[PDB]
This record gives sequence, C-alpha cells and structure tokens, in this order.
Amino acid sequence: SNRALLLAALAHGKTVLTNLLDSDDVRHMLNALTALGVSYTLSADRTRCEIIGNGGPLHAEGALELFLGNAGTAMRPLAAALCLGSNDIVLTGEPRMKERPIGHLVDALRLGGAKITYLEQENYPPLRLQGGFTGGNVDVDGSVSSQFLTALLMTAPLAPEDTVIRIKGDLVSKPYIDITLNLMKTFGVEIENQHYQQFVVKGGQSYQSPGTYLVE
Repeated sequence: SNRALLLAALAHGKTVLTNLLDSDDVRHMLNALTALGVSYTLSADRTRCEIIGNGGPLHAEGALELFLGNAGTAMRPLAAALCLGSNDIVLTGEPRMKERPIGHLVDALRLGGAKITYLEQENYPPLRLQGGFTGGNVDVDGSVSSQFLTALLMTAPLAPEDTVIRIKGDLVSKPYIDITLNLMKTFGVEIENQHYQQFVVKGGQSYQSPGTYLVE
C-alpha cells in the first residue's frame, strides 16, 4: 500500500495503486507525502490511490513533522525517502512506536549522506531529517522488518551517487525485499542484486509513472 505511494511520489508522473490497505499504517504514509506536498487520492474504499509523482525524493523544506503512529511500514520507508536532496522533517509516531528501533535504517541512509537526528531517543520515531542522501558503500541490518533496506532501496536509487547497501544481520523479509526492487523496476528504476548480501542501487535514478498498478 505504502510502497506504491512512496515509489509513486519519487516517480515522474502520477500513478495509481489499487488493492491498498485501508488501515492506519497506510493513511499515515499518504498523510506523510501530502505533508511535503504530494498529491494523492484514494478510492471510495481507500483501496485505490493516485499519487502524483514528485519527480524526485519526498521534498519538503519547512521543518515539517509527520506522525506515522503505530505503522512501522511507512515510518521507515518515508524516513529514508526524504533523506534525499534536502528536506527538513521531524518524524513522530504513536506511544508504542516510540520503542521501535530504527537505527540500522537511519544508519545506512546517514552513511550515504543523509542528515537525521534523534529528537527524543536514539533509534526511535523522533527523527529530524535534512536530506543529503547521495550514496556510497553502506551496511544495513536486515532484521526488524525489511522497511529498513526497503527504504534505502527506494531512496538510494534516486540518490545522486551510487549506493551499495549490504546486509549486516539476517534479513527478516528476504522475499519481501525482492518486491521492493520488483516494484521499483516496474516503475522505471532497477538496481544490482548481489548475493543477497548487498543491495547495490545505481545512484541518480528516478522512477517513472507506470500508470495503473495493483498493490496486492
């Protein structure tokens, strides 16, 4: 649901994502893009959205603060996406989200050139981003949902510089990460798939509007 939302936001041109999940983890993702200025529109059942491709990373210059609540599926991907270019945003979430480690993620993007901080605790929702994600060799932990690598996999490709993420700990969503690139490729961007040890994303990419896509 949120994968297509974000991927569509970094793509050039508005695209559609059907079979979206009518929940709070998604509405938060959508609320996250609209915050920067992205233009999305769901269906009567909130299962089909049309996201206007920002053309680049979720660009927002105004110290924007978002609330990903208890999602975790949109807080990690959206966190890294904005790390590109130059955007000032402070992330936040629900009471439980306050204890959702996000260091392995924030660490990789940061290594590529991203500018983030901890407004409350280290490796938690309170994250102030400032863009700067360019690229370079990176090492990301697989454990704790693939939202970590999934974030860099969509963010790093658009990063002006070539990013090479590796997989420190055992991936928790091994087959789910393939969907990340499978989603990106369908859009217009592809990356290098190492021996499941590193995700080399050709820097300088830019997803394009595929059209009508089914989330699933």
